[PDB]
Amino acid sequence: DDKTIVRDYFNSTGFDRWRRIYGDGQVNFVQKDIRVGHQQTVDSVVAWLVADGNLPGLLVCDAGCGVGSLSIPLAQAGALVYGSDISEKMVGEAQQKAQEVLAYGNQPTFMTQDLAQLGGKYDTVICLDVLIHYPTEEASAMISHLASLADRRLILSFAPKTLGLTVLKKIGGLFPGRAYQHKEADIRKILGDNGFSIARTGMTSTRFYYSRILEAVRS
Amino acid sequence: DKTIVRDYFNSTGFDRWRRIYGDGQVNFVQKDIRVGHQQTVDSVVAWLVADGNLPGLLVCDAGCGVGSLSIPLAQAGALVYGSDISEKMVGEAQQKAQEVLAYGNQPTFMTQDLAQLGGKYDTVICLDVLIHYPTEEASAMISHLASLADRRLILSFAPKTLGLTVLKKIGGLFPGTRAYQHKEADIRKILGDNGFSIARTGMTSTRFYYSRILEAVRS
Ligand SMILES: Nc1ncnc2c1ncn2[C@@H]1O[C@H](CSCC[C@H](N)C(=O)O)[C@@H](O)[C@H]1O
Ligand SMILES: Nc1ncnc2c1ncn2[C@@H]1O[C@H](CSCC[C@H](N)C(=O)O)[C@@H](O)[C@H]1O
Repeated sequence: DDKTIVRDYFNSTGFDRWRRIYGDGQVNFVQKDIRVGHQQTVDSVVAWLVADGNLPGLLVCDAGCGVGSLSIPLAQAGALVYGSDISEKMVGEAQQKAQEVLAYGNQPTFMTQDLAQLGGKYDTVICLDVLIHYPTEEASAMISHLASLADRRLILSFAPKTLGLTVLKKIGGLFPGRAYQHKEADIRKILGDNGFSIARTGMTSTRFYYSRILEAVRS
Repeated sequence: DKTIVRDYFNSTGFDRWRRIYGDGQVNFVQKDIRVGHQQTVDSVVAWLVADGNLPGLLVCDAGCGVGSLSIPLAQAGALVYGSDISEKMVGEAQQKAQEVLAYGNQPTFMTQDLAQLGGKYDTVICLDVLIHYPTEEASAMISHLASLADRRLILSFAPKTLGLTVLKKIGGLFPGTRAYQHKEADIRKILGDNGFSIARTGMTSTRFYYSRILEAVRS
């Protein structure tokens, strides 16, 4: 049920709002802060993979790729990127953005797909800022499936805390009549049960954006 | 450092690299390097062409060699000022430009150490030059080039990459290349310190040629 709700959102009001944030057009201070925060997360992950030295020719799965904010710079650096997203609107935008940026050079292959139904095998599987849309119990099933696609590495980002959303939930009960945080201990446990140990980690914190980043490597 | 590099490109380096950057017959290694370098040049020309404002664009080509980049930029209408520390390279660039461009739009070539260049340009470009200098001096060079760029600084460099790692490992297995690789994190930091952020990037990878390309724009 959650999948349909998230999908419909990113195919409608969510598409327009987030394509503007992930884009380069004029935005208000709230959206700008979130753009900056998200850009930091993307940049951090690209930096990790570039630093390793083996990114050119590296098989990468970008699960829940959105408008290709991560797919595109990875491809620019020589990666072989397979991007997928549950939202056809997001996928279409990613394809158009990649064609505008990369023309006919090294570029991702994009596909509309629920990550839970994703197949194939990759050196590195990446899932950024997607898990926030699902409760912990559903996140475990998602992480476990992604881990099954990862020959060596799984990178995830999640919010340990969602202030604004938490505030909204608590305020909601105060009148007649969402987002999900994940505990790092819970995420690390799920990764461990799938045979992964934690390598590098990172953290992005701005005014309205908070993302914990974990690099997990197969033992 | 620069004296060694200048003397090389005024003697044996001139003879060898003029041939590589030319169209004549070469060995399999130099051929691969020719192809890789051509891809780098083509990618940069493609970037500037894509912007749609190349005609009349004031461009500095620092370390221009035989004008492999300067000439096609001038062909597309750019106002190109090319310079190189080697007068032999400059002389060859001028001869090549006169041969193919006649009296039409063409670069102005000058013999000069890029660290001593003056003027102000919309876009400053330095391709495949930083490989001849250690990170310390490379940093000083980047800072100087940035001071000449009103808007944009484009750099290419050999990064830490697996292809080059393999070659160095094999080399260490026998008793016994003056080519400096640079970490992308170091380059990005230097550019950031000079008030520049990264826009487009690219990566040329052949058998023996590896060139990371960064487009940096003034914030
Ligand atoms: N079950 C699922 N399978 C694949 N993608 C999903 C998904 N649930 C949500 N998504 C997608 O996850 C995206 C979150 S926005 C994050 C986009 C991208 N990872 C980035 O960081 O730039 C949305 O585009 C949404 O459509
Ligand atoms: N300090 C310096 N200032 C200006 N040019 C330099 C320099 N040190 C080396 N060079 C020049 O940098 C060139 C590197 S070969 C690269 C040439 C050109 N950028 C191209 O990609 O086609 C050589 O011609 C060499 O003479």
